[PDB]
Amino acid sequence: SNAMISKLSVNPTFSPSYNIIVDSVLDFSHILEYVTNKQVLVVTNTTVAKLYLTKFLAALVDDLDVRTCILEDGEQYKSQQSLDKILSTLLENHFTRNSTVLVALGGGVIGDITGFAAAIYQRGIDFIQIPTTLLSQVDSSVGGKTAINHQLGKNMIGAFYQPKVVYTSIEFYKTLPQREYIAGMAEVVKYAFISKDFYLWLDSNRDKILAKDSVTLIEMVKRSCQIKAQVVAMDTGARAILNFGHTFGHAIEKCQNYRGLKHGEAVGVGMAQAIDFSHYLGLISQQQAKDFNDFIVSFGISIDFPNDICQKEFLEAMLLDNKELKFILIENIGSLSLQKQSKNELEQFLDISR
Amino acid sequence: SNAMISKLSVNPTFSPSYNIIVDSVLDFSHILEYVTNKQVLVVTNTTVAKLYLTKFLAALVDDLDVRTCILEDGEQYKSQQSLDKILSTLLENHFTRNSTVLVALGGGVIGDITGFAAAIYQRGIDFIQIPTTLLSQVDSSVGGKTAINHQLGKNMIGAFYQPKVVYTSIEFYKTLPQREYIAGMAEVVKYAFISKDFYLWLDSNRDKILAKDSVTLIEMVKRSCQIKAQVVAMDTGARAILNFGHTFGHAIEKCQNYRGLKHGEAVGVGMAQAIDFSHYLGLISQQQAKDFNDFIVSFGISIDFPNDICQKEFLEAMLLDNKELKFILIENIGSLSLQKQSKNELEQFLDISR
Ligand SMILES: NC(=O)c1ccc[n+]([C@@H]2O[C@H](COP(=O)([O-])OP(=O)(O)OC[C@H]3O[C@@H](n4cnc5c(N)ncnc54)[C@H](O)[C@@H]3O)[C@@H](O)[C@H]2O)c1
Ligand SMILES: NC(=O)c1ccc[n+]([C@@H]2O[C@H](COP(=O)([O-])OP(=O)(O)OC[C@H]3O[C@@H](n4cnc5c(N)ncnc54)[C@H](O)[C@@H]3O)[C@@H](O)[C@H]2O)c1
Ligand SMILES: [Cl-]
Ligand SMILES: [Cl-]
Repeated sequence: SNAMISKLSVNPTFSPSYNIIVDSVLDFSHILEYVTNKQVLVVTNTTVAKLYLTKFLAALVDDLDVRTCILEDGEQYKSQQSLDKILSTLLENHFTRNSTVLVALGGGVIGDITGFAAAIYQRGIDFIQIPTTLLSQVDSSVGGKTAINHQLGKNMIGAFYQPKVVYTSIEFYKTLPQREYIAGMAEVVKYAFISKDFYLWLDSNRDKILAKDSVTLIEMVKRSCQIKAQVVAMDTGARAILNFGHTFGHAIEKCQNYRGLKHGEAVGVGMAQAIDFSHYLGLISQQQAKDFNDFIVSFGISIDFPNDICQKEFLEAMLLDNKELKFILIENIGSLSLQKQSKNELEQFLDISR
Repeated sequence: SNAMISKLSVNPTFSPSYNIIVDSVLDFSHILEYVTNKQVLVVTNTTVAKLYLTKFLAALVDDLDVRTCILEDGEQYKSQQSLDKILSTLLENHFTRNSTVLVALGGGVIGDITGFAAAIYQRGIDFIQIPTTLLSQVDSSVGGKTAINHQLGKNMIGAFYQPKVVYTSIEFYKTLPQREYIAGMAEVVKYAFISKDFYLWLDSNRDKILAKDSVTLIEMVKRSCQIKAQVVAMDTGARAILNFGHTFGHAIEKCQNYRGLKHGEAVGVGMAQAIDFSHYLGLISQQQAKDFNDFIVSFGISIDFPNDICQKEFLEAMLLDNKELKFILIENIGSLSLQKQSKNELEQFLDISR
C-alpha cells in the first residue's frame, strides 16, 4: 500500500520501454502483471535459492504453472553446461514461445545466463530480472547485455536482450556479504566519474549511504540506473566510457584466475589505476588524482593493487584485448574518454607499480 | 564482366538492407566487398566442401586471414556440438567482434547454424550466406531465421539475424541431386499459392523452368525471394502463411524420424494435404483442389502420402504443436489463412487417408 518505491522508465531505442522498480520492502507481487497465465521458469543459484526461493514461489502460488532451475553458485557456472539445464527444463516441460517467462532471481551471473537463455529460446521469450546484488542492480538492469562464458573466453557468447521489467529491493542487502556489497559500490562510484551531478549527490549523501538509510539507497540505485540509461541512449559508440577502469579490472581478474578479487573489487582497483594512469599521461593533475582515489576510498572501496600479480603477466594480460591499445581515461569528473595509448606508456606507468 | 546476374534489395524493417545476388556463373568475387581486411571463417559440410571449398578459397586467396570449419553432412549435425566447433574455431584464432565474418557455404542446415553462430559470437558479427541448394536459396535468404536443434526439439534455439549479403548461383544445381532440387521446387511452388502473379508466371514458364533455362531459373529464384520479402514486410502476424503445408509436413518428418522424405519433399506432400483439407472444410471446390494438386505435380513434385506412417501417430504428431489447433489453409490462389480447426475435423479428414 503505502511503502517507498521508485520506478524508472528505461526506453531502449530498438525495443519497448520497461521500468526498474526499487523498493524498501521485499514484495514480489510487483511482478504479477508479467507472470499471470504464463509458464514461469525461475533461474537461481543454490545460495539465492536458500534465502529467497520459497518466499518468491509463495508470492505467486496462484495455481500458476511455475518451475525452477537451481544452478550452482559461481562464475564458472555461467557456462554452456548450465545453459543446457535451463534449455532442457524449458523443453521437457513444453514451455511454448507465447506464454513463457524466464525470471532471473539472483546476481549478475544468474542475470546474464537467464537473459541469454530468454534471448535464444524459440528466438526470444519474456525475460524478468530480479537483481539480488548491488552490482547487478546498477549494472545488469540497463543496457541489454546477456552472455555466457566459454573455456576460451569470458562473456564471448551472448545477445542484446531487454527485460519486461526489473524488480529489486534494498532488502536484498540484508543477506548480501559486506565484500559483495562494497564490490557493487564500486560500480555506483563509477557513475559518479561519468556524471558530475551524481558525484555531487553521493558526496552529500555519503553519511546516509554508509548508514544504509532506505530512502537514500533507493535513490542511489535509481540515479545510477538513470546514468547508464542516458549513456546507452547516446549509442555502440561513446558508450565505451561505461568501461572506466575495466581494462585494468579485467587484467587483474585474468592474472588471479578470477579467484582473487570479486569483479566489482577489481573495477574499484581498476578505476584507481585509470586515474593514476590519467595523471601519468598528463590528463589530470596530481591533486585531482589524489582527490579521485580519495573519493573511491571514501565509500569503503579498496584501491590496493593485489600483491600476487606480477608486472610481466599483468602487461601481457592487457595486451591480449595486433589491433590498438585503448583505455577509458579521466580528464575531469564527468569527462571520460576512449583514448589510444602505446604499449611503452603502459609499461612505463606500471614500473611505478612494480 | 557481361554475365546475367540478378540483385534483389531486401530491406528488413529493423535492420540495414542487403541484396540477394543470383548469377548464371559461379564467381565468388561478388562477395569480396564484405570479406576484405576481415577475419573470415567459412562453415560448410563435407559434401559442399568437396565440391566447392577449394574454388571458394581460391576466389579470395589474397593473403587474407581465412579459416574453415567443415561440419558433417546432415540435419543431426545442426546441433550444439557443431555450434561449439564453430565457436572454438573463432576463439582459438582470436576472431575479434570488429573484423569478423562468418560465411555459410552450403544448404539450409549450414545456413541456420552459421547464422546462429554469427548472431551470438560476441553478441553479433557479420554473416554472409552462400545457399547451395534451391530450397535454401528461396527460403533461408530472407526472414532472418537462424536456429539449431536440441535433442528435445528441432529449431528450438535460435535468433533473428540478417545477412550482409546473399550470393548464390544456378551453377550449384549442376551438383545438386535431383531429389534435393525437386524438394526445393516445393518451396517455390508454395510462393505460387501465396502470390497469384507468381502462379501465373510459373504456369507460363514451366517448360523453360523444367528445361533449366538459365535466364528463367534466375528470375524464378528472384521472384520467390521477393514474395517472402513482401510477406515478412507485413510483420510476426500474417507472416504465418509462409507455413502453408508445414503443419502436415513437420508431422510427416516426425513420424519418419526425419529419415524418410527430405524437408522439401514433406512440404510438397503437406501442401497437397492442406489443399485436400481445405476442400474437406468447404473452403475450395473439388475442382480447385484437383487443379492445385495438379499444379504441384506439374513441376515434378510428388504428393503421395508416405506408406509407412500410421494414422494414430500422425494425428498425435500434429496435436503436439493444450493451446489451439491452427492450420494454414487455402481459399484461392493468393488467399491463404491462419485457421483454427477442431481435432475432430482433423481426425475425420485423415480417415479418407487411412
Ligand atoms: N550484462 C551486464 O550488463 C553486466 C553488467 C555487470 C556485470 N555483469 C556480470 O555479473 C557477474 C557478477 O555480478 P555479481 O556481482 O552479481 O556477482 P554474482 O552474480 O556471482 O553474485 C555474487 C555472489 O553473491 C551471492 N548473492 C547474490 N545475491 C545475494 C543476496 N541478496 N544475498 C546473499 N548472497 C547473494 C551469489 O550467490 C554469489 O555467490 C559477472 O559475471 C559479470 O559478467 C553483467
Ligand atoms: N531459417 C530459414 O529461413 C529456413 C528456411 C527453410 C529451411 N531451413 C532449414 O534448412 C534445412 C534444410 O535445407 P536444405 O534443403 O538446404 O537441406 P540441407 O541443408 O541438409 O542440404 C541437403 C543436402 O544437399 C547437400 N548439398 C547442398 N548443396 C549442394 C550442392 N550445390 N551440390 C550437391 N550437394 C549439395 C548437403 O550436403 C546435404 O546433404 C532444414 O534444417 C531447415 O530447418 C531454414
Ligand atoms: Cl580503463
Ligand atoms: Cl498447414
